[PDB]
Amino acid sequence: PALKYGIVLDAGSSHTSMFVYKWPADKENDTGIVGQHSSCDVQGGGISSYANDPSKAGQSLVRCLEQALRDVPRDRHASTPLYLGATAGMRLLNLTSPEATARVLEAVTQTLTQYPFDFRGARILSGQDEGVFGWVTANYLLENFIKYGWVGRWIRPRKGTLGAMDLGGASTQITFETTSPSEDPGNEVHLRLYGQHYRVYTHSFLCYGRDQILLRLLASALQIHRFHPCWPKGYSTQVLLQEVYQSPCTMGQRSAIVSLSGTSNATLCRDLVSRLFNISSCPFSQCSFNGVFQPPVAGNFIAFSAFYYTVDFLTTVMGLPVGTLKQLEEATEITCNQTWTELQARVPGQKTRLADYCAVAMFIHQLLSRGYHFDERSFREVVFQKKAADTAVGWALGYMLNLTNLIPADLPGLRKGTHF
Ligand SMILES: O=c1ccn([C@@H]2O[C@H](COP(=O)(O)OP(=O)(O)NP(=O)(O)O)[C@@H](O)[C@H]2O)c(=O)[nH]1
Ligand SMILES: [Ca+2]
Repeated sequence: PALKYGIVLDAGSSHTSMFVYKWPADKENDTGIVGQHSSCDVQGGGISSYANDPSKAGQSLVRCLEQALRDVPRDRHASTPLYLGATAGMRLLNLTSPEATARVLEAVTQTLTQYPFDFRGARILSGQDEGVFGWVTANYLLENFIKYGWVGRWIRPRKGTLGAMDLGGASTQITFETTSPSEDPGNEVHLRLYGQHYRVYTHSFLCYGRDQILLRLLASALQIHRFHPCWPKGYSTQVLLQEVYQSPCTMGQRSAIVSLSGTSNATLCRDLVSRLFNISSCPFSQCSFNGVFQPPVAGNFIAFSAFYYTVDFLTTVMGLPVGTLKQLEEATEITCNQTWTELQARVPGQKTRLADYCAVAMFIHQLLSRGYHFDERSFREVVFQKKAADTAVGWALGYMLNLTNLIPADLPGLRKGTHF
């Protein structure tokens, strides 16, 4: 049972993770065959957080790369491909300073080239890449690309695919198979996988990741209220204004330090979040928001990353159902109305992120209902999960599959034309 391995470093805005994948040498073009073998969480921030100290970006990777030498057998190092892909942290740094961006990419490249893996490059993914590759990960792992049935009796229509919603720290993606006509080339994706054509919609909303949304709501609370209606009553902190306004995401919203306190006001919080979504103009037949084309959502979806972490909080810590859009809205209201002592009574251990759940839950409720136009019928088809077949869901597996060429466009010998 001879195995091959492959490695991806996912260099997100808030963290870097390393995934090591393994697969049998001679079944390697089978769908769903590649699985996660191990992973590692790099300590500290994302590589973009070393914008002004680029050499620390390369050093941040060492510990996880030392784990990869132990995870992958030594005789396979030389032939195990290694990739780094970076997402919206580096896309935002690139708007601010393409030179500092280059110096960070150079430092991670220098570090990664000292290791004995087959290093295939450090790249910034486009928004489209990031959305499509997570869609391919989820569907590959759940075996949605198998042609179901047998000769003389193929299931029709073919097996549906799972849409993907990824809430990262600095951008959010929505990607799904659609029968609707394309109206914007930047959203239009055509894939050829195991002999089949998939027509796909994708969009990445830069600045609509969790950390950037929190920063925009804070900038907005500062300007409109001088209290934060999404923060819990009893919670307060010293806000450093230069950190609030240095993001490309908040420059458009412009004393070194101001005290700001929560007020547990679910209604004002909802009003605050609503201003994130411009619904006033659409140059297409229909839009999601901000003038962006989007056909009707359809089919099942998996919502992972911060959709999952936030729903996990509402169900596991607050003990509240989130099965319907109306329950998610009630759960957000109850969470937002909690005072800071009440929220802390529920969380015996570390309290990081605790003051932010109200704002994040509220954004997610609005994003799904107002931004993407899910309703009770389509929302019922959404599941919140972060893992499929023992593999973390994300873009890293899909990316690895594509660059290593492990998903054939067509089946061998076209399977004798038996799927025509
Ligand atoms: O366990 C966790 C880990 C991360 N998070 C937060 O979820 C958000 C999304 O995390 P992520 O690792 O999917 O984002 P990312 O760093 O890959 N950011 P991007 O994908 O480059 O935009 C972040 O704000 C992170 O702080 C949790 O809430 N709980
Ligand atoms: Ca990410």
